Formats: sequence, C-alpha cells, structure tokens
Amino acid sequence: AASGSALIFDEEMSRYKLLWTDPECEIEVPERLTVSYEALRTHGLAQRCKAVPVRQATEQEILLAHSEEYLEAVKQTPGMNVEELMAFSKKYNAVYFHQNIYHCAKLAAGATLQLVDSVMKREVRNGMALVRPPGHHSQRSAANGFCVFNNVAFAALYAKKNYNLNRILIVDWDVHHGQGIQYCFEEDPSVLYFSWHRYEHQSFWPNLPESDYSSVGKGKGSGFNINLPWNKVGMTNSDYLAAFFHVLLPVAYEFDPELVIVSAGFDSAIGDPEGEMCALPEIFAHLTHLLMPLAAGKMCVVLEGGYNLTSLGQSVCQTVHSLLGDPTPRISGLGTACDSALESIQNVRNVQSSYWSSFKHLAQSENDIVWPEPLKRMPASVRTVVVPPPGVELTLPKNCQHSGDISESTAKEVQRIRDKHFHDLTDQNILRSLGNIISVLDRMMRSDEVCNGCVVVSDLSVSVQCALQHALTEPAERVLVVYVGDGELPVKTNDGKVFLVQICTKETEDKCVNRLTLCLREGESLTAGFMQALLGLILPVAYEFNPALVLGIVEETTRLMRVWGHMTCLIQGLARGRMLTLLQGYDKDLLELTVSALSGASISPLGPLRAPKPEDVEMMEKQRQRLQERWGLLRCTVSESW
Ligand SMILES: O=C(NO)C1CCN(CCNCc2ccccc2)CC1
Ligand SMILES: [K+]
Ligand SMILES: [K+]
Ligand code: NA
Ligand SMILES: [Zn+2]
Repeated sequence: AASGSALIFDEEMSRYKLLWTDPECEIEVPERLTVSYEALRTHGLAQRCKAVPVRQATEQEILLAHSEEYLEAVKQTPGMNVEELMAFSKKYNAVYFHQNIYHCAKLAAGATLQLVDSVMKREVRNGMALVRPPGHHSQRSAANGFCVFNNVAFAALYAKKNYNLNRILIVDWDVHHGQGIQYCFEEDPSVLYFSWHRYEHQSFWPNLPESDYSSVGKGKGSGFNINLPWNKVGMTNSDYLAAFFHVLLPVAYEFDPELVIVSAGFDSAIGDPEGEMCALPEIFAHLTHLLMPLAAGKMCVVLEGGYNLTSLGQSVCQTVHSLLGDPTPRISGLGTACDSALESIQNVRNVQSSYWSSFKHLAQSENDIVWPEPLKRMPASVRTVVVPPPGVELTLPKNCQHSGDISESTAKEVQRIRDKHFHDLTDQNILRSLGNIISVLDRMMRSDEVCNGCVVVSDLSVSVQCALQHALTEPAERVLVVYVGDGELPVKTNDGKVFLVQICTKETEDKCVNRLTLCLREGESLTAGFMQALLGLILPVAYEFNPALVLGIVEETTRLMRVWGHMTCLIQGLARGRMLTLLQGYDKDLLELTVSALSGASISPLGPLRAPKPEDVEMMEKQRQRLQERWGLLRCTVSESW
C-alpha cells in the first residue's frame, strides 16, 4: 500500500513574467510560485514530501487536448521579440506571453503528468504540483485567462489513456470557472467536472452563459458537469462547506471516482483581489480532507490561481498538511449558507435531480484585508493508541501503538470513580477498561503525543459514563457522540455540551435539537442510506457543533463494515481528529478497520452506490426539517420568510 505525498516544483516555472504594462495581467507573478514553495519550506512540509522532478510534456501529450494549429502558433513564441509577443497576446482574452512561457507551459503540463504517474503507479498516496502558468481556462485552440495549455485536462486524458480509468473526478475550487475543462469533457461521462465560481449573474469574467447551473453536460455526458455559480462576493467557510455537503460530496461518493484531480486555485480564499471571497485558508484543509476517502486516497492537486501572496502561502500549506495526514484545524463560527448561496445550491440540486440518486427525491411531489494566522498543525508522535482485549496481539500500522500500562495516578482515579458512582462493581476487567479509557483520553488531550484511540470494552453504560464525564471535566467544551446501537445511553443532551448522533434499528421519536436519530431500514440499500445521512446530515451538524472530542460507540450486536471506515475517516475533520472509539465485544475485522481509518490509512472504495430506499430518504428529510432551524449548515434550500 502506498505512502507519502509528492510535491512537484521547479524554479524554472518562475522564469517568465509580464513584459509590458497591463493592469489586467499584472497580478500573475513569478512570486506566486516562489512564495508558495518557501512557505512550504518554512513550515517543514516540503521536507516531508517526496520531491519528484518536473519534465516537459511531449508534443503527443499536448495534442491530447489541443489542436496542431494552436500548438504550432505557441511553439513560435520563443523566437518573438516584445512587440511580437504583445501582438500575439492580444489575439486572446486576459493572457500574456513571454520568450520562456512556452517552455514553462510544457513544464507545468509535464509536472502534472509526473504527479499522475507517481500516484497511479502507487509510488505516493497523493500529491501536489506547484506549477505556472495555470491551465483551467485554456481551450483546444486558445490561450485564455493566464492559461496556455490545460494542465488538469491533460491529467485526466492521460490517466484515461495510460491507466484505462473509467471514472475521474475533477474538483475545480479556483474562484473562476474552468470553462476549458468543461468544454473538454462536456460529452464525456467518464470525467465528472465540478466547479464553483464567482459569477454574479454572468457579469463576472469570463461572462459565459454556460457557466451557469443549467449546463449539466451534453449527450452521453449529461449530468457529469456541475456548475455552482456564486452570485454575490464574500462567500464564507459556511458557504463552501454547504456546497461540499449538499452538492459535491453526494455526487462524488455516488460516482465513485478511480482518481481525483483538484484544480486548486486559491483565489477563492480571503484577501484575494480577484475572488473577493472570505473563506479562511483553513477551509482548504477540510476541502482536501473531505475528498481524501475517494479513490483510495489517490488525489492530484494542481495549482491554478491565487494572487494574495499571504493567503496563497497559507492555503497551500493547509492543503499539503492535509495531504500528509496532519490533524485538521477546528473551524469555528459555522452556520447557514447565505441566501444567495442557498439559491445557487437549491438550483443546481434541482437541475441535477434527473441524474443523481442523492437528489432524485426532489423531482417528485411525494418527496488591505487582515485575518488571524492559522495555528500550527503538528503530526502526533503516535497517531493512534489501541487497547485490544487482554492477551490479543495485533499487527499494527507503524504509527499505532498498544497502551494498556495504567499509571499509578490513573489507577487512583478509577478507585475514586468506582467508590462514588458504581460502588457495587468488582469485575476487575471492566475496571481495567476504565483505566484504559482514562489513560487513553489523557494522552489524547493533555498532549500532542497521541491524536486518537480505540478501546475494546465489556460494559457500555459504565464505559460511556467514564469516557464522557472524564472528557467533560478535562475540560472539553463540547463532545460529539456517535452511537451505533439501540437503547438509551447514560448521555445527557440538555446543557448544549453534547450532541448525540445515534444510528439504530427501532424508530424512536426525536425530542430535542441536540440529538439526531437515524433509523435505517435493514437490507440491501443500507450502505447508500448511511452515506446519504453522513454527508447531508451528520457532517453538517458536526461541523457546526464544532466538538473538542468525538466519542464513537458501537454496540456488540454489523453491516457497519461497509461504511464504518468512511465515517471514521470523515469524522476526523472535527476536533482536530481527536476521536475515542469504544467497541463493545471483540470483532477482529471491526477493530482492525477502526484502527486503520483512525491511523490515517487509505479507505477502500465503496463501489458505485445503488439507490437509497424512499422510506429512508423521507426519514432523513424529516430530520433535516426538524433540525435546520437550529443547525443552519443543514440547509440546502432558501428559507421561507414570514
Ligand atoms: O485566476 C484566474 N483564473 O483562474 C484569472 C483569470 C482572468 N482574470 C482576469 C480577468 N479580467 C477581466 C477584466 C478585464 C477588464 C476589465 C474588467 C475585468 C484574472 C484571474
Ligand atoms: K472553479
Ligand atoms: K463530463
Ligand atoms: Na488583452
Ligand atoms: Zn482563478
């Protein structure tokens, strides 16, 4: 299994620049690259990646996406003087040329292909190419918007040809619409293209009618193009995450790509002069994290735009941190997307409901700038501690560790707790269980030496109490509890400090807005129903709740095995990954699977997802209706005003 992250960069790509005055192009500077790489070096991230050399894309490779006539014209620019370069540039929209730009365009494209090869050959898990010129505007026979050749369209066409992939996802989170990519794959169902972009009702560059939500692709590609137009500036973390939870991720996990390529422009970040959005650099840590359970983690991130040198460096680091597996930062202050974003989200979900099973229920009546520097992200010395039953030895990943050695002081705390709340209990195994929970929780919270952990236990009720109560006093301001099982637990959700997600089998009426109870019909379609609930209900609430600890609980009485790995991976977006899972009873497969996802290993794909049953969808949309007034990140429609 593959490990490591590639970082592909070469100083040569900073060796072209604008040679005449032009306020439109003067923002695209060599320093975008040098400042980004130097920020990765300053934070120690470059040193932790496998440096892979750039190469030139060959003529045959360029012709995958571009016409001979355009290639021949561009091939002439190294021989042009400044006057001739200016006149050549003016044939195109928002683009300038330089004696060295043809050379650099072949390097940006080849660097992208080097990244695809490193990932598809399992030489690294994932990676990023820091390249310029960018690519996503370039078209079959035209340069456009700083772009000469279409780096990301190369990557998908190359991965199709050389690795015979049938399903590729392209996520374009640059603030501009990648119309070059859209045109390239408009009729191709093997490449799913998602783009969000500043649009402002077509008044924002590139001013195209086909950048709107109504372009779903053409012919056999209908449904495999997803445009999400932003019709106001100032979109926030909540707008971006609502886009991911209610549009992109439902489609992404149903499509089940074999490779994910990100057109990663950071002009969608706060402070950028072209985007004018307000999302913090930390959001890209989460956009990256939420895509990583796809395609067994095979993700190629390709730099596009981003023009505020400060937010550019910070956003590049947040992404690579996430590619390397470092704990995600906590995002505070989340809530409802704004009305304009809810309108775009609602319109795209509705036009796409003909094509995607997560939206199908919508079709029938039955239904300068300043911001705080991001905090440091340290990988934990031991990521995951594990406490199997006594005597059970397991082969663990290199970043996991057993931990049964109860201290002296911890053992005094257990005696304390027994005397006070469970005077009538002497089962010395359950009492060892409590020692393990407390000692694991102390390592997780009191230090950056451990990130998360998993304990096998005998008795749920006393285990849950000690875990929850010990976390609350530490103090952890808020705790998210995810419980797979039936019956009530010793959990009080009345003070706002706990949110309880419960996945059960008996339909229990929901009282308060600090509980989400999902009773899913057992059968063939349990997997799709759980994923739909996870992406559209559990993650939105969890992200808004913003817990300091996640507590997972699995009752011994398990169609879990299909989807427990995806939940465990995705739920580490909360609480900087600090999650404690309690497994009742020994189940080797479940224990190994939990430890694997907790430890940052790649998650195996679910396969293309069949459809959820209507009874389950109705159940989930009733939960949304009940909860979205309190938890606004659940909203995916505009609210009715009085
Ligand atoms: O980041 C990017 N693509 O991802 C680029 C793409 C094109 N932009 C320039 C477009 N300027 C249009 C314009 C011209 C004249 C008056 C007003 C507006 C800059 C960022
Ligand atoms: K975009
Ligand atoms: K397509
Ligand atoms: Na021009
Ligand atoms: Zn852009």
